[PDB]
Amino acid sequence: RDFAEFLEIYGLPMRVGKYPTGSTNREKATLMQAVMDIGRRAGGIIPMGMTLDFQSAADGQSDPFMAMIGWAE
Amino acid sequence: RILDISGQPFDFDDEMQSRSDELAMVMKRTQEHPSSGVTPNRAAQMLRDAERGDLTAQADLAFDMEEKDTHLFSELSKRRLAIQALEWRIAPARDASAQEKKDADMLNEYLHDAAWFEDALFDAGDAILKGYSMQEIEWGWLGKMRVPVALHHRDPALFCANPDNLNELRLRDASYHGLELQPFGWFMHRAKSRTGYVGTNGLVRTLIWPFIFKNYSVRDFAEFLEIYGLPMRVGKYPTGSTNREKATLMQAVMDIGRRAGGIIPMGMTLDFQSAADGQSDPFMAMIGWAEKAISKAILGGTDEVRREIRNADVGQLARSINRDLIYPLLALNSDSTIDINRLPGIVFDTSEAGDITALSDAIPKLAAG
Amino acid sequence: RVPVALHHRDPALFCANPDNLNELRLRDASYHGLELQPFGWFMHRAKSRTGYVGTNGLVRTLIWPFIFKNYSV
Amino acid sequence: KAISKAILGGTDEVRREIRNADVGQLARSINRDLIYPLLALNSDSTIDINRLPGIVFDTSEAGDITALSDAIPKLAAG
Amino acid sequence: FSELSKRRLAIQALEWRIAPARDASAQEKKDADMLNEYLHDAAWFEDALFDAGDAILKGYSMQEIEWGWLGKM
Repeated sequence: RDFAEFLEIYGLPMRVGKYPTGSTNREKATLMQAVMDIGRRAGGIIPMGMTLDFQSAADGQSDPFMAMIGWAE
Repeated sequence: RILDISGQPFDFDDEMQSRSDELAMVMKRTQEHPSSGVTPNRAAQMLRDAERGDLTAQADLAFDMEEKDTHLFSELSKRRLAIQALEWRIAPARDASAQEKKDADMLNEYLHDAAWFEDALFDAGDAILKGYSMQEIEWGWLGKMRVPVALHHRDPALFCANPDNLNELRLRDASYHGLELQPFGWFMHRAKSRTGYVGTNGLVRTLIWPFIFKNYSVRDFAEFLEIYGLPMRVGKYPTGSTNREKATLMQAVMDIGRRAGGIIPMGMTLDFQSAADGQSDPFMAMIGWAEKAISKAILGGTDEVRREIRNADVGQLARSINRDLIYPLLALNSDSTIDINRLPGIVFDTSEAGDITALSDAIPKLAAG
Repeated sequence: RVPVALHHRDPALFCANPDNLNELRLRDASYHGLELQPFGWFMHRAKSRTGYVGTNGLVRTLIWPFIFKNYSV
Repeated sequence: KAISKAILGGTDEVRREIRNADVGQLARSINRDLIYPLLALNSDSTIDINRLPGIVFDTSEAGDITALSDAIPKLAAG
Repeated sequence: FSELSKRRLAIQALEWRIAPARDASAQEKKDADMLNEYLHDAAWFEDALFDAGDAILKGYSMQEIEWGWLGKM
């Protein structure tokens, strides 16, 4: 079950967006929608004040889970 | 009045129980698909409900699994073709009389001459995955003999177990107690893979989890493959850019492919960031583990065990046939009471094929004595 | 009386009777299709899986691997 | 490999079983659809329902003539 | 479950026969063979044996008995 949970959140880094403190409430909504619209071969234009980065939320291999499963079996 | 196998007299009606006008409403059903968005809590709730006597959601889930999963369908088809390939013959009881032998051979000839027998056996094989298999009986006349014209398969979702007494199926009629099965009008075959009450002896209980894991892993793998090996293209523009200038940059970013060129001003920047990374090893490892688990569950190995499985389920099917189809034919055809302990049965050709090369050793034994 | 020849027909021109499944009918833009003319058709069905007609074919299990393979390639 | 497993059963005995099953189904379909109408139209009298001919396919494994030489001792013994 | 099913199918595949005690009399042999014939003629024996195999995983197996009459027996 832990292996399945790890596989669920694997190989898809989280997309974050940084906005200046002077941004309007509506401007945050547009950025949030734009972050949610990333897939396949995606483009996009970002202002100089804003930044976009990808951070992986899970890393590792399947060797230990499979080793334990095989030992138990 | 026709005497039941248990010895309780009853009245025989040729019309089907499902042909009643009041029962016609429940016969038409919409086959829901509970395999869309499966959740472990949802599966546990479905199994718990099926334990108490629901038997509907579990049946629909099993139907969805037998078509959505390729490996499970392949293994079930292999098992059903293995059981179907055997040969059968009707034999009477030991120390049978001449009349008993005549009845046995006439029934045997009729059943080889009956076309619906093969379809009935194939449909009765559905109790390997589902906990039960229910088929109608359409009685008719053939030379003043009461024989079934044809047998019609029925949806397993239309039956519920009696809460007062489990292990007994009943026809659902939107009531606390379902309608009792009409005697001499049904062919009920159940495969007891695991001991316990009906609705828990099927292969769904153990095969629900590997199916979920394998399907979720493969769908996540496909989604990851969709957004793989193509980094996102971004463009940075100065805060003083015109509205039209942003549109041109956005169009230029969208026009990148093959061996692309382009000129960019000093104030603008262009970069590539990968939106997905990793390998396919863990997804394939999980998929392989689930597939071999399913194969072990269905076939027993990933052979002798296959032979034992065939012998067991063939014996169960033979017992079901003897209890459901053999007795009513003799009871309806014969005017006198049918002896309970002296009726013919069905025996399948469950014998290993000999090797003619190694049986040449019998000649010295025959010479010796 | 012998058949001169047999002509294959498009499977898309037939519909199952809603009142009674497992029975095919010729589509005629009506709630109930025309019943098959006796001694005029040759209907062969392969029951790979038990159930009603139109669900016993190999399409039901082969639809998904085809989609995955084609999209991947 | 999933498609191959679905269609053929393996990626042989299983192929033989598949052939036997679908050949039997096709034979039943032929007997129900084509054999009966020919006799019904050609013959003036009513056609017996339980006494009509059928079609049987040659579903028999080919024997090995080398290993059947063992029948001679059995024939001699009786 | 697979291992338990394999073990239960292995134990179930054996063949059984009722035999009397050593140096048995004619009446003892007759009783033994009549019981043997009855138990092969009894349908519930196979189900009883299969249910008694549940004591491999569980510590015990309990089954009811419904007594009846068959030819004043």
